[PDB]
Amino acid sequence: VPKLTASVTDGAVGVTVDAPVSVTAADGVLAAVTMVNDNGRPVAGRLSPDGLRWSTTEQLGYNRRYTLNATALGLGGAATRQLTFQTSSPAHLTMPYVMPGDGEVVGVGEPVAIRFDENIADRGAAEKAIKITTNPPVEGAFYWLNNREVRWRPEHFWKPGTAVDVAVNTYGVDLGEGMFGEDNVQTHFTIGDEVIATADDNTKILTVRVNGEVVKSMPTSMGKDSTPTANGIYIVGSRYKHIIMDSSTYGVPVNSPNGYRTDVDWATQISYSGVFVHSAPWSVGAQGHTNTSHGCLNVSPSNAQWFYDHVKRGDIVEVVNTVGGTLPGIDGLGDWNIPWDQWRAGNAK
Ligand code: NA
Repeated sequence: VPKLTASVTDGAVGVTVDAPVSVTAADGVLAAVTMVNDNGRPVAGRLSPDGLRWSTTEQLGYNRRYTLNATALGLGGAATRQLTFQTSSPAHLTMPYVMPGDGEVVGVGEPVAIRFDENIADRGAAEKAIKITTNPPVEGAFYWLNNREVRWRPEHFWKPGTAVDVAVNTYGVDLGEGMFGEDNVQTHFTIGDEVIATADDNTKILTVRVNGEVVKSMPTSMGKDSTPTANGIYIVGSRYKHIIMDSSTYGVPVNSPNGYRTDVDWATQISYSGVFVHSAPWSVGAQGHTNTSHGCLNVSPSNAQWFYDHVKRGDIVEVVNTVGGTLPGIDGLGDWNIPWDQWRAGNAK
C-alpha cells in the first residue's frame, strides 16, 4: 500500500516559510497534489519526473492557512491525505539592505554590510541566515556596529581578485520578538586593486599607493588641534563632484563654534562622522605645513579631483601621528580599527 509523507503535519501552526513544502510517495507514485490558501488560490508546484516528489515552486506567505491534498497510486492500493496548516504570523517585518552593490568592484578595505530597517533582537539568527562565499576562500566573521547593521570581513585586507557572494536568506526566519524578514537578498562583488593612502601629521602629506607604488603625493591640511583628525584606518565610501557639508547633519549646529556650512568640490567620504578628502582652495598655503580644518583632509583642487578619479569605494586611508584619538570602530567606515580577536569573537550576545 502506498505511503505518503509531507514536510508539514496536519494541524501544524507556525510553519516557517523559509523552506518549500514537499510531499513524497513511497511504494507508489503521486497521482495528484494540490495546495491552496485560505482564499482558495492554488499554489505553484512541480512534480518530479519519477513521480515520487512534489514541492511548491513559489515562496509561501505569512499569516496564511494552506490546505494540501495528495493522492498516491500503486499496484497494491491507493492512499489519499488532506493536510491543513497555518504559517507563522509575524509581529513585525524588516527588510535587509546589502552593500556593496551587485557587480561592484571595490577596494581591499570594503567589508560586507547587511543593514536592516528594524532593531534585531536575535543577532545569532541573522548571522545564521547570511551565507558568505569567498574565492580564494578566506576566514571572516560577523560584528555588529549598531542594532540594525552587521559587518563581515577577514582579519587582513582582502586579496585583490577575490570574489565575494552574499546570500541573505532572511525570508521566513524569525529574527526575534516576532520580527521576521521581509525578503531575501543576493549580491556579489569583487575586490580590485590595492589602494592605500597614508596621511602623516608629521609631514602633512597624503601619499596614495597603488599596489605598493607611490603614484601621488598630496600636501594636505588636516584637523586643527581643537577639532583634530583621528588616527587609524578609514574605508573610502561615497564620492561627490560637489557636496554641501552641513555640520548639523552630525548634531553640531551651524551657528555653534564648531559648526559650518560650506560647499566643496571633489569630496570623497572616508568616515561617517564627516571626515572627507576634498578640494580646499582656501588653504593651499597651509597645506603641507599646518592644520586648519574641522577634520577633513584639505587638499588642492587638482589633487582632490585626482583622488575622486583614482580612488574607489573600499580603498583605504590611514592617518597617523595626529593629536587626535583613534577612529571609533563602530563609526561605520572604521571597521578595521577593531582588533581582529575582538572582531572574530563577535558581539552576538
Ligand atoms: Na490564516
